[PDB]
Amino acid sequence: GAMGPSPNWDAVAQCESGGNWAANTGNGKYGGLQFKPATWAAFGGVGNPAAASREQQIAVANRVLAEQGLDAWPTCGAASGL
Repeated sequence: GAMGPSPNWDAVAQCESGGNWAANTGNGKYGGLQFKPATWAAFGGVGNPAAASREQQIAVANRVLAEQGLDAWPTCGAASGL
């Protein structure tokens, strides 16, 4: 660190998906967050993060951090920004 870099929800999508918010890789993962479908089942399991825009997803994802834990995501986590 030097000064303090601003939190980046978009960059964290390129940390968990490393490509697309839709995650068109078929890894059973949605909202560019490598977040297990069995976990998303808490919010219905529905393709909500597949249809929800980047920022719309980050909103549901922000609450889903409390649902499963911040620890569910690796070193990458826009909740802290890094």
